[PDB]
Order: sequence, then structure tokens, then C-alpha cells
Amino acid sequence: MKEVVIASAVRTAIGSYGKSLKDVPAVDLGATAIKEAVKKAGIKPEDVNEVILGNVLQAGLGQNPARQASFKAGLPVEIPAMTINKVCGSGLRTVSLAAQIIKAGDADVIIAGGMENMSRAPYLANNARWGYRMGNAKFVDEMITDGLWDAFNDYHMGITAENIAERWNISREEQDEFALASQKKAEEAIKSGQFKDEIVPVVIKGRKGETVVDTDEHPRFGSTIEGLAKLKPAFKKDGTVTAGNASGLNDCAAVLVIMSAEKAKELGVKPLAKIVSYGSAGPFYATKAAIEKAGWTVDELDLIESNEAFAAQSLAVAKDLKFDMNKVNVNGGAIALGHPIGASGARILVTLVHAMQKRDAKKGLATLCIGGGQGTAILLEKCL
Amino acid sequence: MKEVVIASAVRTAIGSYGKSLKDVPAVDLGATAIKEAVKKAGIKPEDVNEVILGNVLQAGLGQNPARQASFKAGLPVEIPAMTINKVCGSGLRTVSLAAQIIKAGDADVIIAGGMENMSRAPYLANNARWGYRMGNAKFVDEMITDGLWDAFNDYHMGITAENIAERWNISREEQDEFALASQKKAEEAIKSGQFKDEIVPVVIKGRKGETVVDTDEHPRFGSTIEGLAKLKPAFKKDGTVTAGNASGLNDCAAVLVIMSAEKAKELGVKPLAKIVSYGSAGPFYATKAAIEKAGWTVDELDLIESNEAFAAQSLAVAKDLKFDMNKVNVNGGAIALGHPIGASGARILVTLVHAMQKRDAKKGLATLCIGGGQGTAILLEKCL
Amino acid sequence: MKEVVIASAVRTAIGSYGKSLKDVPAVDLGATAIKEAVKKAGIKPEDVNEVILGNVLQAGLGQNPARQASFKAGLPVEIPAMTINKVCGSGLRTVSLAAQIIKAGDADVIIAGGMENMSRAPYLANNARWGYRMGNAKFVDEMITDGLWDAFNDYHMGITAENIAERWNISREEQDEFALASQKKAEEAIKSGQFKDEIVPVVIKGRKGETVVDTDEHPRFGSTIEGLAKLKPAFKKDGTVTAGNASGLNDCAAVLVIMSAEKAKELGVKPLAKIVSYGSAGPFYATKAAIEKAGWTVDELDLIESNEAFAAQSLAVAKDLKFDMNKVNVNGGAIALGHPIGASGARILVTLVHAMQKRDAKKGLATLCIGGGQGTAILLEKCL
Amino acid sequence: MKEVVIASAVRTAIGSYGKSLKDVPAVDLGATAIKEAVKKAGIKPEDVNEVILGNVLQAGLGQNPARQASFKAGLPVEIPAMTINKVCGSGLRTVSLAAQIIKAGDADVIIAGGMENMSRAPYLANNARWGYRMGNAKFVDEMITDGLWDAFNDYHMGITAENIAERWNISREEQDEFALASQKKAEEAIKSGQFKDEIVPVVIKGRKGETVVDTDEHPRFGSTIEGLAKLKPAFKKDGTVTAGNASGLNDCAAVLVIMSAEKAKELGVKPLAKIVSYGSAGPFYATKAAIEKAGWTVDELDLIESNEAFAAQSLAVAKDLKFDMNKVNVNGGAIALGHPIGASGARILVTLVHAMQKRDAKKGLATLCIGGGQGTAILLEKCL
Repeated sequence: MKEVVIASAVRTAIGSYGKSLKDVPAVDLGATAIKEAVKKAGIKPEDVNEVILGNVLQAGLGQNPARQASFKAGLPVEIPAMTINKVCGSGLRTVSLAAQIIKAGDADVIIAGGMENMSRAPYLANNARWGYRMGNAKFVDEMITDGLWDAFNDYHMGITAENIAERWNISREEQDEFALASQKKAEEAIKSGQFKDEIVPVVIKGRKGETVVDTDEHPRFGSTIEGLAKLKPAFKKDGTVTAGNASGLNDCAAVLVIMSAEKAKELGVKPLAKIVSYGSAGPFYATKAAIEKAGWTVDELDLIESNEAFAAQSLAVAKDLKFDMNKVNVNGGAIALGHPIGASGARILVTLVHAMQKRDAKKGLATLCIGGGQGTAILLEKCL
Repeated sequence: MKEVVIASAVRTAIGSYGKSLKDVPAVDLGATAIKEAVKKAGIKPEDVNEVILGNVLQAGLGQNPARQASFKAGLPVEIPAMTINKVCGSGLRTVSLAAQIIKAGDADVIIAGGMENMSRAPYLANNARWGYRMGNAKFVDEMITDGLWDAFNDYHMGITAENIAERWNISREEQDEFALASQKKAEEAIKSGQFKDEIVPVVIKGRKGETVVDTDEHPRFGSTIEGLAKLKPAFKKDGTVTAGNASGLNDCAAVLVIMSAEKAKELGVKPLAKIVSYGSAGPFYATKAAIEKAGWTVDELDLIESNEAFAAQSLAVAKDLKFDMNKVNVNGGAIALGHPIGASGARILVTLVHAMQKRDAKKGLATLCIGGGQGTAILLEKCL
Repeated sequence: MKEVVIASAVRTAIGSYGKSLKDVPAVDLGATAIKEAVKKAGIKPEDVNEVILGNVLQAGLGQNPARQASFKAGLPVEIPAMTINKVCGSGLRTVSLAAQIIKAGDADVIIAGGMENMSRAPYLANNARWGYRMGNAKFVDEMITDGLWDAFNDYHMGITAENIAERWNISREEQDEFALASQKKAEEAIKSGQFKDEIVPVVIKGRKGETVVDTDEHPRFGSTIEGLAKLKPAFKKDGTVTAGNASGLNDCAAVLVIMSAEKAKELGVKPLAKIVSYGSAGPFYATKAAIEKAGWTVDELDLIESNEAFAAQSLAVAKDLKFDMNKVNVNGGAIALGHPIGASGARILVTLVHAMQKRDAKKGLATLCIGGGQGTAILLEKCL
Repeated sequence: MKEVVIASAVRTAIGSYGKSLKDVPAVDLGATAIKEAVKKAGIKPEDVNEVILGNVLQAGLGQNPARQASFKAGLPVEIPAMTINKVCGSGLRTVSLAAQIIKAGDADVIIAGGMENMSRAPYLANNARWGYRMGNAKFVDEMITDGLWDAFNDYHMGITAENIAERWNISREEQDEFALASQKKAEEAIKSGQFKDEIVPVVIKGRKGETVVDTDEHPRFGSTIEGLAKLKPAFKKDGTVTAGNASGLNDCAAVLVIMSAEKAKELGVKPLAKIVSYGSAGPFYATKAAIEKAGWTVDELDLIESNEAFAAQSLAVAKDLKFDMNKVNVNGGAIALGHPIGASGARILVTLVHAMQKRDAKKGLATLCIGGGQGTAILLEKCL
């Protein structure tokens, strides 16, 4: 079984809803990240065998958004590309799929990751083709429907988080303290340059000027516990979940170059980390199973990226798995940084791997999504 | 490494645009085919490790259409699922992905295939979220944009078919004769029961009555060469491509149970065929290379399913690879039967494997899509 | 001051929702009726001083639908035109407005009436211009909102009819018997040619063929009391109002040439009737006051057109004013014939004046709409 | 023939497109103006006989927008109301219609004028009811279609203005100088309080605060000829018409209390002016005809409001009629102040009448719209 490594890991800044990246289609974010990921790996476009990218809000983006990103990045037209939708899991699942294809003997170099522009999601008229006949109907927000709405229970993902808060008995105060810590860690990380290596600038050329976007926009610098304590609940009357202890709606692309170890050696590439194990192979058993498959334990881990869609979910996973919180989300998490759904799993992988390199941490975990069959996790070991 | 087999192969009937399946969401078609594939394979739903389904027109379908199909089929909620979009290749690429995952050692049993309901595609308002400001705008046909429109050339797929017809001198008459033979072959296949093993009925509950859909409705029985010659070009003035020599807009799901040979033995499954090679591993080099990797030649093949999106494109492939037309699309092709894009690759593989069983044909090829990076192909060898 | 006469009165057939006139814009219906009214009056288009037409569902019809009808009819471009919206009263109020303008000394000849195509009403996105921001919204049925929905009570017009039925004890059986008689009377009127003088054919050019629409299509011939008793309440649980005892959604134009008596003499016109009084000059005091202003009583009337939007409302008016039902809606009413809102008041006046001519009835009343400020009524006296 | 007078004249500020009045429905603007007009006339709500209001963009505003405004202003529910659409002519035509009804003997007190909120106009889906079937379609800007688009020539009203510029040979420079003079006069008028009497404040109550809008927003203070000379043409390549020498898209209501002289005497009302004549009764013959009907001449006039939809149109009318430009639009015109189409005619009447009172000008003209059968004009004589 071939060893599989991460050659490069790059992301755009994470934009806020309707703000810095509103005018930049997901496929263009993806192209910008691909082009740079190839350059950082020290390979040529011709060396890439396949492109596999997460994207959740595909509506109206045109045929095969991953292929569009590939093309717009300068990759040969003949490189096959596919777009993967596993909602929250999309961006990380492309990385493990890449590893699987490499293990199967069918490729040596794969561009993986994800892209999302939630700011640009359409509205839909579902019955426009054959007609509404009579009566008011729903003008459907496609971002909510395709990205945020529980298709079975018929409520917002925010309601699942409220149920997890109740079930694990996680208070409003515990959630807001967790949020404030994410905010603080993100602020110092940004100000201390921890994201400078991993972020590729996005250049927006107007008719009249150019704007460069290279900094994560979503963090609220100078956050306070009092500010958080005043917030109104987002999802239900008397809820614990607010806009302040949950992530946002955000825009980003995050891409990694995944290679066999053998090809990386052949191409002179110095790999960042090796992919030791992944969830494909309590209710957080994907994460537990990936750790076990690595032959590791939670105590052994040096750094952990555990996504913060909701503070209540992050805290439940952390209590159940007994994470040392000093090693969790060291540069801030999704409450501060944002949750661009299709790209989010890849984004935290990009952040983990750069953090491992900067901090000399040997063992890393990236985990996100919760609930049976949705959890996605990868274990990384730093290349010496 | 591991040998990979097809345990079962099932599809719904293919509906015509706005007709028999207009009221059945893609996910429900998918669920129907999944449930029956699992039964036909003689395994339990809990023996399934992962679900991978193609679906192109995902807009407004809700989170993770593959997951919804899985759950609606009665598969355990904790089985992971992902939705794949590769446009034309989606349904067949899920089968090779399954084989790759099994080969990597990460699964024994995977549900693969695809689903599409083109009749139900929405219209889109792309700038409803932050506003149109002023001026008329496009009310977007999501089916055309996401499924049928070339994102780089900014024209319809139909133009590509015209381009191929032009470049190869595939005349209107030749395309019409090909279309007629496809029509005649579908009619005889349907009337002789050739699809009865592979079709799972769909049950539609009306207000009073259940309706059963179990027959492919797109074929135009009694078609004639004179009828086809009267039609007007559909895509360009003085063109060759018409409604009559092109496939339709169609609704279907097609699902296969893919397993390791070793797990099939263990579970007492009698498999239908072995997957010998696949495209991921002239301008139709994907298919050529797939054929070579199996150790075969085109002459050695017993049956061939080569998708008919457009007669022009099918005739171009057959000419280039020198197919014996007597072995091609023996039960009719997509011009007669329909082209439900996400499901189509899976649909032709379902029709191939049953036709191999019935006709005692040892070596089979399924191929669809044209152009570098897009060709998808699978070679099958029938099990003793 | 001046006496005011009706020179001519013409209407299109009334189409059913989504049927015979679905392809004919309101303005084209209006143009057809205008052109023929002018011919029937025996005047020249240039003798016309002003055009005043009712139209309720104006959305997306383009600038000044009345003006478009005028111009499409071949009236001189310099004739001023205006579109009036009073919902239910629109078509009849244009006739009294015409009389008022003539009485003020500012015109001799005015085209009045109304037009509506309910089948063609749009759907609306009210927040498309500056954006929805987030969340599902309403895709608005403009026909219901602009035409059928009570803007103060925020319920359907149908609820008002239920309210009246409730308050007056107008039972389901009584409403159904009224509906049946309306059906029977329309059927006999249509079959006996009673509408042949007043209907102008509409010519629809299909791709191959012109189609002629010249017959009211909404009546349900062969209706029976048992058929009506089986229907379910349409507006509220255990209601009295049904599809069967209420009017439909309909398409029509109805136009009258209104002139001073002195100009009619001058131009050699033989007028059909004199306008004696009008509503603008119990809770049906508009009609009562109109009757009194003519110097008349209800008993003195020879024929009455009282609009049937809902049987409940028609029975309430007839009870209160003590109409002799043998003189009411002698050729059938709106339950059978349809209720094209903008045109309806004009339509019933057209049917009244021809019925007076045919039946030699001297004194006529046209009345529609209910509730203070909304009642519209006109009294006619036939010319010798 | 009764004499007819203006008891009161009130308007909201004129808001800019998407700005100060974006959140205030036309009917609420109308209600605010009605309520104040009644108060300023020194009458009670009960003294009003009828409500007649211009409104062009009625789409989705609900049943009978004029009646909604009446109700929301506190006028008795039983007062009849109608909504008039003559596009550009709407707001002034309601005033002459009011005069006609009063002359005919049918009312003593009428609320007239107009209301428009162009910022709130919907987008439309015209084929949503019965379906689009397949293919992209138009998402229709209803403001452009119903308010600004020539229904016959199939181009923007801006193109008519370009044609008038060419026809009368009115240069870009002449147009921009006219615009700059409008801008300057508007700026001094605002700053010198000339609009303080006529403007009623609009109070926008948020969830969290109140905002008061009482000043016209559209003027560009400090305009310069160089600034205007740089502007790009708005409507065609190499055009003379720009955003700087044409009016905007704007929001306003303007209402007047119109009474017989006899009723005004009876109620103790001191009238502002008498309505001497009106266009209902070269290509600017409505204006010429109204002047003649008054028994006046252009030289006799003391003040003139001639609307400035486009500088090119304003200049053509002024050259043809030989206006003394020192008496034209003395407080600025529509280029500076805005063109809220349904209300615009009434707005300039409101401005004329207050200006006549402040400047002691005896004879006034209000004129707007151009082209056969569209021109609307009124002549006023100040009450001593």
C-alpha cells in the first residue's frame, strides 16, 4: 500500500457573507487556490492526474464546477475532474478519496479540497418549468435548502446544535466562553502572521481598479463575554445558540496537492505531512475510528483542528473525546474564521498542516461534521 | 489487489420530459433502485459500507441527495454517502470509484450508480440574494445551465455534436438511419421482455390511485426513416442534428451493488460480472486505453453499450474504434431510451450486464461522453 | 346638463382560466372589442375624444394598457387614454366617468369599458431589486394579490362571501340552487343565440391555423343539483362556498361607445339606451341610491344584471333590494359565464343593454361589488 | 359650470432610488400626504367625497392602491377610491378628473394626486403560472416595463428623448447647461426654504429607532458644467442624454384637496388657486390648447412648471412655446428633484401652487409628458 502525502496546502482568505468575496465565483476561488497549490508543491500543471473538489451550492454554477476551476487554473483540459457533495464533509472527503485512488494504483498526483461561495447562492423557483397554476409559493433560498437544512427533520442545522446542547447539557455560558476563546486565538493568530504562509491572495479586477483580498474577514476583534452574553438566540425562543457562538455563512477555497510518497521523491518535492489514516475504512465514532486506525490515541496528538460550526457541537465532541483544549484550534476556529461549507474541511486541513510545520508538531487530527455517517476525519504525521 | 464484482444491477424505467416520472424526485427514484439492488444482490442493507451516487441537477434537492436516497431506501443512517457530479460521466464514474475504494482496502460493499430528474429541475434567480439593482435579467433554466451548456464555449452540447458531425462528415442521413435502428432495437427489446430483469417498478400514489411506472416511455414505436427526414435541425440553421437523432431530457435512477470478490463469496452472493478495467486507471483514448488495460481488443468484445447522446457522436466513436455495430446497443440506445444525465452511465452499465447474462456474452464494454478528460468506460467479464 | 347615451356595446367571449384566451393579452382583447364597438356605433375612430378602460392585473403589461388597446385598435395615436383600477368596480366605473366628463362639457364621444386576462397574470419577486438577503420568501401570485385578496383583512375575497352567507343565513343549498339556475339560463341563452349580437370573435393565429374564439366557454352545460352538492367547500372547513357556487378566473374585454345625445344625433347614430343615473352621484346603498336618483323603484325595473362573483353575495343583494328573480340575469350570470375582474362591470352592462334591446325592456339596472365605497351601479332607459 | 379650486397641496419629499424612502410603500407615502392635505385644507375626513390617485407601478401593491392610501390616511371606509394609470400623466390627470366630476355635479370635495415608489418595484416572472417548459427567459424589471419602456417602438423612453434632441437639434452642451441651471435653482430653493410649506415629513419607525425624511434627496449640490460634461451617455453610443441631464428614478406622493368654490366658501376654506383650464377639453398642442382655453397667452403667465424628465424634452417644449425661462421651474425641476412617475404631475402642481402663493404670481401653468395624447397641462389663477 502506497504512502500518501500532502505536497502543498493553500487557501484563499475566508470572506464574510455579502462582503469581500461576494463578486468572486466559487470556481474562481478554486482556480486561484489550485494554481498556487501546484506552484507551492513545485510541480507542473502537467504532473496532476485528477482534480477532485468539494462544492455544495452547485446551483447555476454550470457544468462540473471542479472542471471549471481546473481549467481556469491552467491545468490541461484533458485532466479529469469531478465535483463532490457531502455537505459538511465535502472538502475533507476529497482528500481521503485522493488517497484511495493513489492507494488503488490509479494516480500519483491529485488536486483535492473544496470551494464555496455562499454569498452568491441563487434563489429558486421549483415549479417554474411546468407552472405553479395558482397561489403563492416559496421563492427558495438555495443556500439554506442545499447547505443548511436537515432534509429529514425539516429544520435548520441550528436546531440540531440546540438539541446537542440540551443532550450534553452545554450551557449558553460555556458556549460563549468557547466562542470568545476562538475569537481571541484567531485575533492573535492573524496579527502574529500564522496564516500568512497558507493564504493565497485573491485579486479582484474592477472596471476601474484592483482590490486584493488576503485576510480573513470574519473574526470580531475585541470580542467580549458581555458582548456575547447580550446576543439574542438565533434558532429558537430561549435558545442557547446565537450568531455569536455559531459560525457564519462564508466564502473560500482550500486546495491541497496529494501525492504518493514515491512520486513526491521522484519529483523532488519535500512533503509537508503524510496522511496516516482517515474516517473512511458514542456518536463520534468516525473520529475515534480514524485515531485507532492510525494506531494512535487522543493523548498522543500534538495539534487538533475540530471544526466549530456550533460551539455546542465542538464542546460535545471535545468532552466525549477528552481533548486537551490547549491543542485544539490553536489559531482560532470557525466561530471566528467562518464556515464555507464545501471548502471547510479542506480549510481546516490546510490550517492544521501549516500549524504543524510552524510549531513542529508531529501528530495532527482534523475532524468535522457530527452524526452517523457524516463525520469526516484525517490523521497527519509531519514529515521530518 | 482485490478483484471487484457487480452483485446486482437495477434501474427504474426511463421517463420522458414532463411525463411519467414528473412527480417523482430524483432521490425517490434513487431510493427505489437502491432498495431493490440490495434485495437482488441478496445482502442485507447493513452489509453496505458506503453509497456513491451521481446526480447533476442538484439544485434545491436538499442536503446530500445521495444521502437522502440512501436513507429513503432504508439503509442504516450511519452509512456514509456522497453525491458525485461529473455531468455526463457521473453515474459510471461512481462505479470505478467504488472499485478504487475496494482496491484501496477501505470497503467491501458499495452502492454505486446515479439518479436524475430533469423534468423537475428549477429555474434560478442568481442575483436575488443581494439584488438585481435595475434592468431585465435572466430567469435561468437550471437544467440547461448545469447539465447541457458548455461552460467554456458558451454554447449547448448540441453544438458540439454538430461540430463532430461536421468534422467527420457524419451526414444527416447517416445519423437518421442510426436513430431508426436504435428505435427499432428498443421497441423489440421492450416487447420481447429484455428489460424485465433490470427494471424496478416505481409506485406513484395519486390522490385516488397508485400508478405503477415500469416501462421505458421515450421510444417512438413505429418510427420511420421518412418521419425522421422531415424533422428540422434543432441547434443550427441547415444543421444535421435534430430531435429525432438526439436523445431527450429524461428521468431515471440506476444502481449497482459493487463488492470485493472475497466478500461476495463470504456472503454467498452469486455475482453477475467482474470489473476488469476502467477509464480512470484519437480523442476517445479513454475508452481505447481502458480496452488495452483489460488485455483485450475491440474485436474480442461480445457486447458494447456506447451511449447515444447524439447519433453524430455515437457514429464518430464507433467509426474510430471500429465497433461491429451488431454488438452495439443491442437493446436500443439513448436516442430511443433517453439520456437522464446523472444516471445514464449507470443505466447503460445496468443494461450491459443484464444483456451479457441473457445473451451469454463474456466480454462487455460500457462507454459514454466524448472529449479529453470526459470519456468514462468500464470493461466487464461475465462470471461463470 | 347633457343627456348621455350608449351608442354600441361589444364584448369578447369570456374564456376560462388557462384555456381559450390564454394566449391573447388583455390589450389585444381590448383592441378587438374597441375596433368593433366603434364600427357598431357607426362612427369613425377619429370621432373618439378619449379612452377609459378598466384593467386590474396591470403588472408587466407595459405602459398604459388602455393606451395600448386604443392604438392596437387603430384609434388615432393622439386620443388620450387612461387605465382605471377599482378592482371589481373598474369596468362599470369607466362608464360613469365617461358620462361625468361628457356632462362637464369636455367630451362628446368616449370609449369605455374594461379588459382582463387573468390566465396571463405574472408571478412576482418583490425583493429582487435590492435583495432578499437570506431566508425563503414568497413567490407571489399577482392575480391573487392584486385582484382577489382583501388588503385590510388579509384574506381571500371568498372569505367575505362566506361571511355574508353566515350573517344572512344563505345556505349551501340555496347557493347551489342559485348556481344551477345561472348555469341553466346561460346554457339556454348561448344555445338560443342571445349573445350573438354582443360577442366579437377573437382571432388567434397559431403556428398553422387561425383559431376563432366566439363562444363563452365557462358554462358547465348539463349541470345538476347533485353535481353541485358533491363539491367541497373552497375557502373554509365546513364552508358553504364552493367552485360550483362561485365564479371563476376569466379573460374578457367589454367596450361601449358612450356619447352625448346631441353628438349621437349629429353623427346619425341610433343609440341603444340612455344612461339615467349611476352609483357615483342597507350596505347596498349605492345601488339603492342610484335607483332612487333615476326616479324609479326596484319594481319598475324590467331587467337586472346583478353580478354573480359569489352566489352568497348575489342572493344577499337580491334579498335586500327585493329583486324579482325572473328579471335577474336572464341570460345567466357570472357563476356560469365567468368573472374577468377588470372587464366584468362592463361585461354585464353589455349583456344588459342587448338583452333590453331584444326583449323590449325599458328600464334596466346593472350592479356589482358589495361593501361601502365599492358598489358600482348604472340605470339605463332604452331608446325608442 | 361650477368653479373649482385647490384647497391644499402637499407632498412628501422626493426620495432617491434605493435610498431614503426605500422602506416606505407608495400607499403609505400616499396616506401620509392625504392625511396632511385634509388637515391643511381645514376640513374633516368626512368632508371628502372621493379619492382619485395616480400610481403607475401597481404590481403587487394589492387591491386598489388608492383605496389603501385612503384607508391608511383615516378617511371613512365608505369613500370611493380609484387608482389611475396614465404613466407620466397620471398625477395631473387625477386633478382634472376631479374637476370634471365636480363640474358634472357629482362631488364637492375630492382628494387627487399621485404616489409612486420606484425603489420598491418588483421583478416579474411572466410565464410562471403555466410554465416556461424549457430555456432561459426574462426576469422582468417591472419598473422599466410598466413605467419606462415604449410599448410600441420597443425601446427606452430615453431613446425618444435622444430623437427629440436630434429633431430639434438640441446639443449635449445646451442640455447640460439646462441641467446645471435646474441643479442650481433647486439648491437655492431648498436652502432658502421654498419647499418647507409644501413638504410633509415621513416618519419611518424602525424596530430600534425613528428616522424623519423631510428633504428632497436627489439634487446634486455643487454641480458643475465640467462634472456634467464628463458624463457618459445613458441610452446609446455617442448619445447626448446622460444621467446628468435626465431625471432619476424616485419615490414620492403628492396630494391636493380639490373642491367646488361653493363648498370651499361653505366650509370656511381659503383656497390657494382656481383651476382655470386643463388639457382635457406642433406636437405640444395639449399645452397650447389648455392655455387658449384659459383665454390666456404664454406671455401672460407668471410662473411655469414644465417637467424635466429629460433636458432635451424640456428644451424642445420651451423653444416651441417660447417660454420666458426666468419663469420656468423657479425652484428647480425634475433633473435635480426627481421624477416619481405616478406622482410627478401632482408634485409639480403642488410646487406651482406654493410658489404662486410665495411669489404673488397670479397666473400659473403646469405641464408634463410629450407626444400626441400624452401631454397633460393645467392652468391656475391665484385666489386673491
